[PDB]
Amino acid sequence: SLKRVVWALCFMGSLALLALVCTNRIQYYFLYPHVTKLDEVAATRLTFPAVTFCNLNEFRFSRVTKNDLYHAGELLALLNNRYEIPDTQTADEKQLEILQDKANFRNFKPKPFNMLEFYDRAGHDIREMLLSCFFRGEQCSPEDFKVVFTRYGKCYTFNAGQDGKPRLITMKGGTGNGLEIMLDIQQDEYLPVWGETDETSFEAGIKVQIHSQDEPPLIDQLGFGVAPGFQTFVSCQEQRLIYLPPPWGDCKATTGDSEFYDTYSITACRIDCETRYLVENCNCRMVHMPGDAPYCTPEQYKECADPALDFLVEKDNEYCVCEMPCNVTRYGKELSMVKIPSKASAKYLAKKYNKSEQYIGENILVLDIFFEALNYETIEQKKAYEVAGLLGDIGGQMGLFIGASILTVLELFDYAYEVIKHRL
Amino acid sequence: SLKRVVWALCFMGSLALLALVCTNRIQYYFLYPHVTKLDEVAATRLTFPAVTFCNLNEFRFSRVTKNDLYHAGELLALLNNRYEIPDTQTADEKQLEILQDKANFRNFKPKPFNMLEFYDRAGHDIREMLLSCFFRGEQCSPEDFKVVFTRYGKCYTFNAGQDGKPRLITMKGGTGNGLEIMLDIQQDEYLPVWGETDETSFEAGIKVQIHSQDEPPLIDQLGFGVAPGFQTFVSCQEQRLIYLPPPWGDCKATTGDSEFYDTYSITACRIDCETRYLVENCNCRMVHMPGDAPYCTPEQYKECADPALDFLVEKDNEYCVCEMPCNVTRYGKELSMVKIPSKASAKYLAKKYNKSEQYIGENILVLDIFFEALNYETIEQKKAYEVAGLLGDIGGQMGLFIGASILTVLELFDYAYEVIKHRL
Amino acid sequence: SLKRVVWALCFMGSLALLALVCTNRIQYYFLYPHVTKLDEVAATRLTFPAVTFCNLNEFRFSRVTKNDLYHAGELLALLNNRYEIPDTQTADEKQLEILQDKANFRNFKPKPFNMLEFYDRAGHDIREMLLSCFFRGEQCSPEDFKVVFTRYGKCYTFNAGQDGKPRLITMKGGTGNGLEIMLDIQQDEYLPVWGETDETSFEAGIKVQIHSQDEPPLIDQLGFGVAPGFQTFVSCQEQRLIYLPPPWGDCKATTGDSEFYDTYSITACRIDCETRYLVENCNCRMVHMPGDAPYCTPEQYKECADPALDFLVEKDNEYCVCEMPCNVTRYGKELSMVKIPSKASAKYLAKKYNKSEQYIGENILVLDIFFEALNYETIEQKKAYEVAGLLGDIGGQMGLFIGASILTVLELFDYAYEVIKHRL
Ligand SMILES: *[C@@H]1O[C@H](CO)[C@@H](O)[C@H](O)[C@H]1NC(C)=O
Ligand SMILES: *[C@@H]1O[C@H](CO)[C@@H](O)[C@H](O)[C@H]1NC(C)=O
Ligand SMILES: *[C@@H]1O[C@H](CO)[C@@H](O)[C@H](O)[C@H]1NC(C)=O
Ligand SMILES: *[C@@H]1O[C@H](CO)[C@@H](O)[C@H](O)[C@H]1NC(C)=O
Ligand SMILES: *[C@@H]1O[C@H](CO)[C@@H](O)[C@H](O)[C@H]1NC(C)=O
Ligand SMILES: *[C@@H]1O[C@H](CO)[C@@H](O)[C@H](O)[C@H]1NC(C)=O
Repeated sequence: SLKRVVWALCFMGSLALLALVCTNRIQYYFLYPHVTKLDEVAATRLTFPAVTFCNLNEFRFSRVTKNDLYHAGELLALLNNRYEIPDTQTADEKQLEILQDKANFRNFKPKPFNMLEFYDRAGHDIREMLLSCFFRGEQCSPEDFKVVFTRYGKCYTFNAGQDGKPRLITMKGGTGNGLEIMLDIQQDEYLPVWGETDETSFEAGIKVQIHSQDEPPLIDQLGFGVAPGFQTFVSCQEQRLIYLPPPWGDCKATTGDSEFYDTYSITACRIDCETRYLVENCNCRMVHMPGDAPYCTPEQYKECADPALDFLVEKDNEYCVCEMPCNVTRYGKELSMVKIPSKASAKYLAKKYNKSEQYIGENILVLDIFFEALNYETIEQKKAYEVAGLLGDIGGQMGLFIGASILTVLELFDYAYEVIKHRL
Repeated sequence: SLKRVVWALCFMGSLALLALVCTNRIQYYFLYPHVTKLDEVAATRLTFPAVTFCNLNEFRFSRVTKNDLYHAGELLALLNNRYEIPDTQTADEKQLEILQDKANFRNFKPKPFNMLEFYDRAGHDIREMLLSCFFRGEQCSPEDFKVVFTRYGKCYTFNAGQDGKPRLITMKGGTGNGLEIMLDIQQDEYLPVWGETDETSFEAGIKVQIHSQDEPPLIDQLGFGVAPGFQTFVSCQEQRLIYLPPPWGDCKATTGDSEFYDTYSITACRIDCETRYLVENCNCRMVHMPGDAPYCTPEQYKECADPALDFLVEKDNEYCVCEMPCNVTRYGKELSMVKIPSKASAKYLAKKYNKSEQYIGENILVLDIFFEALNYETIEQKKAYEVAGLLGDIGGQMGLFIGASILTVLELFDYAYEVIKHRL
Repeated sequence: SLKRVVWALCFMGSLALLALVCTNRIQYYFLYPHVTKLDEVAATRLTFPAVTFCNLNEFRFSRVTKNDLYHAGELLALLNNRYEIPDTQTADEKQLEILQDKANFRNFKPKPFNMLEFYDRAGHDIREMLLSCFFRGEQCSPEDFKVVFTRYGKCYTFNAGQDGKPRLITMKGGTGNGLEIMLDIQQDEYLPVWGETDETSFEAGIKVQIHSQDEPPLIDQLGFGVAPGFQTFVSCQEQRLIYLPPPWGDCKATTGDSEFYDTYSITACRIDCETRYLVENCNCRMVHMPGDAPYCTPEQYKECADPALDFLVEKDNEYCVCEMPCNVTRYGKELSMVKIPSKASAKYLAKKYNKSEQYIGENILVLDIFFEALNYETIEQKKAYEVAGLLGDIGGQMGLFIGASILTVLELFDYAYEVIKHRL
């Protein structure tokens, strides 16, 4: 009886250890773990990304009118609260006299107003910004950019891909085979800053955001700055990330049928959620937001929409729920600078563009964007432990400890069935 | 006999292959492999990191005295070896006459000295550096910084979290919802550099290190530079790395009860090990090192402590053994620049701060630190092959090749036990 | 009969599920998946990488001759098509009169020419560039650099490791324990740019590429720019990547016996493939390409070799097939800037180097390269699913569902063999 009892106790301990590691692997499985696969796939044809940039000015000074104050000088830091010029201590002569010429406001008939007219006309001409465009050694045109509207205002996009245009591709690396543009930020047309404000942008330069053709730009939250007086080499590395759907990951695996973007991205969910909340509140929308809804005369931006953004970012954080898409494609960047002009390259530019050497020194940048090498990194989340390997590990453990199988369990049911006649 | 012999030879080869792949998986297991899990977890509340910065000057020139030479001009590149001014060829008039006014050294009674008095008084006032502080659009105060002492000297920290203060959080991305500070590096108060030295810092600007509230700053080895004349956008990405303990990884999994830091980090182990070695050697410690031990009058820094650092970094590399902690939180950064001021924003600053336009051109920077997006990357080392999957794979292999189990092995012992009576 | 039939149907369904998940794991196996292992290994001795830099000028102006035009002014943007000066509108006086002095071309005997003589003599002296070299606080020498030839021309390399020199190592982090060099890009010696060109480099500064001693530099496609007037801190992080051979990965696992590089890299395959294609075409090679083949008088570069590069990059993309090597070692970099000189450090430099303060303001940079910390990241592709775990999972599944083994299959063959006598 004793040796059989020892055999039985070893069977009990073996079954208990089997149950322990089996629960270990089950509890491992229902965490749905996932691991990371990195890759560096070289390829010949690479889609050159969409470049987007805003000048740090919202709008030029010479292209506003007494109209454009009289509706819109309230929000845009040009009036007082009682419709007059703010404290203009130590101002330039003609700079103040043109503004005071606009600041009569006497017997003024109003004009039927929109913010989109103002951001169209008072903004920057790209034909007065784009000095020299180059792409793969071929001269590109100012009409090849695309106008968008951001929080900064009228902004531009190269290689947008929209309006049926083919996405531009590169065939070689290096700084010569990229986008090489020469821009003039036009510091003579910046806003008068004799008023005091907490958001008074003392800086000068450009803000550039690199993004795919998929997503709309989000320059306020994603872009990087580029100063004038420097050619800026921007090394780019394409990264094709693939995430996972839930339970494993967090992907909006659907097509993402948003109201205003047929394609889906993380920024599109953001901008459409904030759009939808504002159209819910103030019956009209901001200029950087799409919609069939109208825009508002600018009292309703500082009166209605801005505190809706404040309670939206503060208290209504649950009102926007955005899942990251699966096949995201980002662009790593590496910024480096060289100074421009030289002591030899100055006088040619000054003769060429009819400006002073001071103007060339403090008003021109050269944005230079190119891939470092013709390869894209691939960051995929692989499912670490599928149901098949679960069945393999459980079956291996049950093969080791008890040695039984599902056939053995079913014949155990049949052996109980032959014992079931004794109970009845 | 033949068919049974073939069955036996196939059993032998099957057992040998089983032993081969079993040794393959065992040798795989005792390497303790581990793989990488990347994640991008979005969240609403993010702890804004601790910002720390040193001006590149060690101490202002106007706040030193004939005292401060007479003890301390030896180490601090202001005396000769025989207590006189070094070679001051092509010096400014009053700049040299004030130093020579300090350089009489005639009938000088000494003064009871410390290095901490000198770095307190001769350093930079933060109230004479911090022009405008902003955080989330709310104006922060100069009293909200914290004074620390580094190798560069008196340095400052925003959002330190110490002295029971709550760690500051952000609720939105973009450059407006971050830390926006305007600083004056005060190039008029830099050191006279008419002496020659190999460590003669010809540069000018600020050095900034971003770190968690956990670790003390290590600006000499971790910080990045920021030049004046540029608003510098600093994109930040929080990364929560989780490593593994040994055998798998290299983690000090304990609480790390260091003598001078209750919390544990890699920099704390470094600074306490170097502290402990110096308190072992020179009976007193440097200013950037904590301790209950005193400091030294500056002959003992260039006489005792510096070659202890030299043999410490060179020969005593085994005297400091620092393991990286488990749940490290780093901050990826991306630097971009825009130029400041504009041609419009100059005269307002010059009127505002009572300085020349040259002063604004070459003396002011704007440090701008913000998260790119409200998400933190997660780099975890998962154990690749635990003991449970080991038992599963071994049990699966033994289920395939020989088909036996541990029950079969124990009954093989019992079958030998029934054969054990034949031997005795 | 019924209960046996139910046992048989459960055996059929169990066998079918077994076949399903078995095909799932086989199809998983022949994808050869691989996952990523990240590591951060700290170590004392780190090999300091090879630094390479080109001035953005190809060659100095004062070191060319009427010779050097008369052969070589055609390609090098100094002649017209009919051997005369291009449009020199708004030129400096002596700058144009020296060129016109070279531009007589009257009764000119030619001179036996090479491009390597011209890039040797007309380029930049490193002894007229390297103002102050420092490494680990020890002054390095201008003879410790190494001359190479790139597309930019005569370029230099620190810590090249070639000619039997030991690779330099660092023992401490921080900006003091790295390479600290002070350079003068010499904007007075840049090319006259009164001619118009699409590749007219208006910029000024230096281009620096950090690389291992293994690979030759590829500065046109890999380097980053550094402007003058800034000390540039370059944080470096060593990364030892290990890829996999095919089928798993894409590695040239062999030694890579290229014709001109005994060691193998990705850039070596590129430069030797383009070399081999050009030696196939124009019987002589460019200067940035190695070879026993000669070089060409410069009509054959703009006549033969450049369109061979054009059809090479465009149509002959299949003519170069380069696999990435296994144990690649890259160097992550992080660029930050501080301004140099100060208002105190100017006059010492101007007295020291016999130049104006304007010269110091717009002609000197300080390249500063150092490791952030004494640790290297390790990005290894581990094989995710080897043949051993395949046998374990299949054996576990066959242990679960049918419970059979390979012994059971062989005894099934023997049971068929006992049934094989009934057929014959
Ligand atoms: C989305 O991912 C699939 C592969 O899973 C690919 O076919 C498609 O091109 C991806 N889309 C984008 C925009 O990258
Ligand atoms: C050049 O600029 C000056 C002043 O800006 C102007 O008077 C002149 O007409 C301009 N000439 C050309 C050709 O643009
Ligand atoms: C340390 O890691 C644990 C999770 O393993 C977490 O609870 C804790 O907040 C972490 N500490 C820090 C400082 O990140
Ligand atoms: C402004 O600066 C000048 C010289 O620096 C000084 O004399 C004057 O008192 C200052 N005034 C104010 C209001 O700070
Ligand atoms: C190549 O990798 C092996 C380890 O697999 C190592 O011994 C060798 O040093 C590596 N070579 C280089 C140049 O990193
Ligand atoms: C300094 O430079 C001037 C002009 O460049 C020259 O005449 C003089 O000889 C130089 N002196 C020395 C000592 O280099």
